[PDB]
Amino acid sequence: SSQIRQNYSTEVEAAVNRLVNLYLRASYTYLSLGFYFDRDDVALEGVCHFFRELAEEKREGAERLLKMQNQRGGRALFQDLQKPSQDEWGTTLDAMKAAIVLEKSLNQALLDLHALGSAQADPHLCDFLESHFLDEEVKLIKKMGDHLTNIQRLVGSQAGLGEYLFEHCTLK
Amino acid sequence: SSQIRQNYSTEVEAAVNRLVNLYLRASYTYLSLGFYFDRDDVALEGVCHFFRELAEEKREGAERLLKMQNQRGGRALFQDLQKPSQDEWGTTLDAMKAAIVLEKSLNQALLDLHALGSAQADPHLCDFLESHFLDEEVKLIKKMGDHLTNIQRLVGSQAGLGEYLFEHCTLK
Amino acid sequence: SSQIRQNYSTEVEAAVNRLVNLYLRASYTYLSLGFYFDRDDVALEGVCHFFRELAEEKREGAERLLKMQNQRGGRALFQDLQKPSQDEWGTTLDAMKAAIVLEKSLNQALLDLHALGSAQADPHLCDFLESHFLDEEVKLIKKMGDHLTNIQRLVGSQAGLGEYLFEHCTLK
Amino acid sequence: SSQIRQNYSTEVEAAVNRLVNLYLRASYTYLSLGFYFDRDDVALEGVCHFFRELAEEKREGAERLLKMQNQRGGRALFQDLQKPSQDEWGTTLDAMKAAIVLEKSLNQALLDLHALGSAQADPHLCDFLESHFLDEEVKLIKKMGDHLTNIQRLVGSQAGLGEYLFEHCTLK
Amino acid sequence: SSQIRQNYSTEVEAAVNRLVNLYLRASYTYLSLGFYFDRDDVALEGVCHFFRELAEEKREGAERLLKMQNQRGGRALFQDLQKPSQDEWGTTLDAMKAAIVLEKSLNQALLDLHALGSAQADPHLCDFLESHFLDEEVKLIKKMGDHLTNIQRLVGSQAGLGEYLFEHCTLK
Amino acid sequence: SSQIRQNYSTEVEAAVNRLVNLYLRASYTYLSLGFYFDRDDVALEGVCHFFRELAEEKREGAERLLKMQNQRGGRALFQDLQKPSQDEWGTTLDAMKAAIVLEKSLNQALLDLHALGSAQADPHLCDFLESHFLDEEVKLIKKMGDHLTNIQRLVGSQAGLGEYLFEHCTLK
Ligand SMILES: [Au+]
Ligand SMILES: [Au+]
Ligand SMILES: [Au+]
Ligand SMILES: [Au+]
Ligand SMILES: [Au+]
Ligand SMILES: [Au+]
Ligand SMILES: [Au+]
Ligand SMILES: [Au+]
Ligand SMILES: [Au+]
Ligand SMILES: [Au+]
Ligand SMILES: [Au+]
Ligand SMILES: [Au+]
Repeated sequence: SSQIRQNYSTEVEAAVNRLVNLYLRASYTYLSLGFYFDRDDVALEGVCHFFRELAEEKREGAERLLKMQNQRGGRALFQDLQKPSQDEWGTTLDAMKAAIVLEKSLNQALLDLHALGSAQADPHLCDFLESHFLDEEVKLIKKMGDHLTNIQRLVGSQAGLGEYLFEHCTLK
Repeated sequence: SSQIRQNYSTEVEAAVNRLVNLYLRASYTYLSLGFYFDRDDVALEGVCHFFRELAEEKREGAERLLKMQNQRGGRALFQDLQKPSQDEWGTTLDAMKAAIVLEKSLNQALLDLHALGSAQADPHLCDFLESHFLDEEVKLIKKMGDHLTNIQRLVGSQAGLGEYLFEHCTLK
Repeated sequence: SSQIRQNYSTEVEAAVNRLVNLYLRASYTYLSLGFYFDRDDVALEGVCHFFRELAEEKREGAERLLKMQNQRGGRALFQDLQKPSQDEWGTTLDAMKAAIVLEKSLNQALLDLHALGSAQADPHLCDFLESHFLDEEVKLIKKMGDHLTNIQRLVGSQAGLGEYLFEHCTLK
Repeated sequence: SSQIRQNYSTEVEAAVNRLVNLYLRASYTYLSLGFYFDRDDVALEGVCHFFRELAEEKREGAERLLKMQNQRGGRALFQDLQKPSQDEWGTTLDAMKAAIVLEKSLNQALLDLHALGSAQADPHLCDFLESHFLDEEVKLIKKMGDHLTNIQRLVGSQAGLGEYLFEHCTLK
Repeated sequence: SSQIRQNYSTEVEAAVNRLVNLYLRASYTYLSLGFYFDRDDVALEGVCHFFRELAEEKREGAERLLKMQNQRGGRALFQDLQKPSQDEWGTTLDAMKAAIVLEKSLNQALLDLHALGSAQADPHLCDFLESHFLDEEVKLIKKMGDHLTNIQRLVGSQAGLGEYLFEHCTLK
Repeated sequence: SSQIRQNYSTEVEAAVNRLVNLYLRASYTYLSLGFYFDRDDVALEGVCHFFRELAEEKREGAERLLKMQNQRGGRALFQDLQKPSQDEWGTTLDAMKAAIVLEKSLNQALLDLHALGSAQADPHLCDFLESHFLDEEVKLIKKMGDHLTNIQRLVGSQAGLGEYLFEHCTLK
């Protein structure tokens, strides 16, 4: 029986705890992605850094959700964090494809929780997601889509490689 | 068949991966401890901060182990991260008692892995633990022991409270 | 047969060497006091620091006496330094009571050596003690007396605790 | 009959002198590698610089061993420095493969001397190697392994070239 | 029954307390050496300063051992500090010879305690000695050996004096 | 068949490679000289530094010759570096006498290679030696000659010692 809780449904409280788990799982996935690219037999430092930075972003997302949970008088509950879906992550392309799948899953969970807060007439929750998460996900998915296009361009062809280099070295 | 691996036994490689899991589990435990103390019905911000800072230290420990794993040509393998042993953590005293138990478990795992690296004649591993982990654990356990003593002093008695305050307010 | 010695009696020379021993013994006592309060099961850092600072002051006193011994053409002679009277020092109150006893012993030895230098018509020695030691001891004994009063106030009672806090937190 | 020598076996003294020779030989090898890449018909300035910097590192390693030899009261003895194994060093790939072989040889000699100092109960020697040499070798071998992977990627294929460029030009 | 003590044998605890006594005794010896050289009939200020600086180093060594004792949950125990072996210390040469004997005794006690911590599988203790004491002793013994050589050179002969002066006044 | 080589005889190319060997051998000799003077039973730090600085100068000379070899389109070839002529180097005087012998040998090799480049009508080589090596050797041999004179003065006599000191301490 919380002294602060107001207009905060048990349904949202539970879904927030699930979303925390999903974000921490995503962080874990990215930690694994990051260290795979740091292997001596893989050795793509920029790819390693890109994923390790995402591990930190997803951890921060979970912590913001947990802070919000307490701000509303809900109770943080933590579950098993499942290990990432793969032990080795293939090429940059394979990894960036797995990343964009992961981000779309998070984005859909965000959208689901928003629809829940809408249905529960919880405008604080709706604003919280909109202001801290929904655009962050859109921007990130756009960037990953950009990357997948450039990765494919570069691995694909003479014409692709040349277009990339002209953009990178002349239009710089 | 790694191009860099030299004097790095499969036994150590595996134990390093287990130790990563233990550190990440400890980080998770501390995240849970931290957010428990941020609850409105608990509200000890300094205790929250103490534990959240430890969550970050234990995460950093795991990342240093993972970096080292790749430096030696071993292969990082990640497992399920089990949820913390409790959902609610009681008083500051209960929490600090659970923390020192956790730290002793980590310290013993460190000591076990050191004895393994000794037995495997792996001086790089031995030096790595000594230089980055063994003293950090001793210092932290000493600080927690200090804390448990002061917590007990303060909750215990008139005489205890007064000794604490004289130290804190006059000998300042 | 010293080329510099003038108006410096063998009685004073010997008493200076004894006083050096007493100061070094006091330093030793305070080193022991300091480290007792740094124990994890004692853990009063401010008390530890107060005593370790006194260990250094008493060492400096001995060195000033030794410098003076050579300035007058006397010969420094060192004896066994007896271990402190206790291995464990009890409460802050017990320790501060033992400290003020120790300081009074030093102060009386100073006063005795002054009376000796008076009787020997040795105004340099008399001035040396007055200017470097006698007021230092008075100031320190006053501070310790202040402390004993506040320690007793704080451990003693509700009324005592409250008077202390008002002084410390409002009249600040 | 040295006035300083303590706990320093003739076996270690001799092995230190051998290790000095090995380091100076490695320096010589790298000098040769460096100047090969500065030839007008080779002309890879970055490769030249990479090897000349290693020549200087290996020289510094020998000088640190020689300083330590005198610190322990051993006697530096110098032998013929054999010329490098090749007069011409092939491609960047051939050269980086020869470099990592050389580094593994040094690393194994370090490990052998550590095992010797262990067997001789010479903790100063063990600490010296650990603190100045063992991690330096691990880090360097990891970097060379990284390089071999990227060299092979780049010389190998369209897909390899593109992965490298995306890492280098976009994830920059 | 200490709340922090882990992997810290009674044998090491006791030997640490003995080593503290040895360091404090060495400090005492150096205090005596220092003041002997400040006598008007000796008057070698640089020699006085060299020894008084060593008195302070050996005191600091004891305090570091005592801090470590508490960090591990051991209990500092202090004994009688025996007076130095001599009341007068002869020439610079005699004094520097007594100093290097003293340092070798400390170094051997360090090595003995290291072998003990090895036998007790106490890697924290081993690392502590290696990182704070073993190299400090080697460096100091090397410097004293250097000094003994130069002292003997200078007191010995015309040729010795001239070699010293050329080094000091021209190669400066 | 070099694309840059012009007016660069095989005779000069070979002699340059020999001169590189001689310079590196001289560097090696000086490394040995330097560390001999750092022995605790020798302990002339200024003499050690003088020789170690020369080791670095002779290494730099070899590298400048190697750079020049490639600039002209010749091919660097390295041979065995023979160990120095002595393992122990005697007094400062003995060492400075061996140094000036070594320098005269280098100077004569320089002069021989200059006469060769003259005979081959190779003005670039002639200018290179003149501008980077011939005066450096003259200046160094003059300084060593100065030193030998002062060493002999100082070890020799009362009158010699006094002349040196007046120059050093008054005319300063
Ligand atoms: Au809403
Ligand atoms: Au909405
Ligand atoms: Au080891
Ligand atoms: Au070890
Ligand atoms: Au007087
Ligand atoms: Au008086
Ligand atoms: Au060892
Ligand atoms: Au070792
Ligand atoms: Au150990
Ligand atoms: Au050890
Ligand atoms: Au010419
Ligand atoms: Au010419």
